[PDB]
Amino acid sequence: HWGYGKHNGPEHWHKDFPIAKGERQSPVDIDTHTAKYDPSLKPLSVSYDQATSLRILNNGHAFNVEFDDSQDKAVLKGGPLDGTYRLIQFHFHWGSLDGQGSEHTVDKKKYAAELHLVHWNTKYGDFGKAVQQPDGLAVLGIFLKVGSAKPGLQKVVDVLDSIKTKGKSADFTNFDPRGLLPESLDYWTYPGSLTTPPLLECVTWIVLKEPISVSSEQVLKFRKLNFNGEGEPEELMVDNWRPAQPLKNRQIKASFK
Ligand SMILES: [Zn+2]
Repeated sequence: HWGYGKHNGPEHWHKDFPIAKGERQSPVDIDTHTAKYDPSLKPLSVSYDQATSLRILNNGHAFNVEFDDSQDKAVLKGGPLDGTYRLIQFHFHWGSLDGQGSEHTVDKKKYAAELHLVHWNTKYGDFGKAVQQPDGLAVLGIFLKVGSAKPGLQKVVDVLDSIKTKGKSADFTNFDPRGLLPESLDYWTYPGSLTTPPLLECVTWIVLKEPISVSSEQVLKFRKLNFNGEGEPEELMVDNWRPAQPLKNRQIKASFK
């Protein structure tokens, strides 16, 4: 099955998921000089004060912090979006080295990691229905660079020892995702896809201009996770990123000049 290795990595995904070669695949390189400022874009509305985190799970490809999405508790609105998108989970993609790890790139520059806060359009009733719709998901993408520690990330880092291997989960209540946000909510936006199989073309991507900084110790702890299950041969969970895909007939819009 699919993964990030030599024999099952992103270049192989199209054999099981032909949409991998589709018209609105993600991630992409954000060429900052050719992105178009759109003054009709609204400021993002990130309403996370009532967020209810539940658990953290190693799914064999990343780790997901999952939220109660049965009510409008943590929602994303505004920006390019119509309607209300509920936060369901966040996860990261990261590298084996500080110079790689992000999925989106900025003028071909790769960041050490990329955070994806995944939201679904409440008009579709549940996440499973939303992924079947062209406007079903909104993913807020935030780049991570290595520098000073991010205090709001530390509670995530400290639980990773409990979910080292695929299939492990741990309780993870009362986590506040506002501690993962940069100061500015300036963003680029474009229509795209899930970056992992099934690669469905259901995502309005909103990628923040301002990265967050995390410490070397914080990212090193990401790199100690395992793709494998307990008792299977150990393979470090690193480089779980898909490279940039062709932009094709899309224009990236910017909320800022
Ligand atoms: Zn992702």
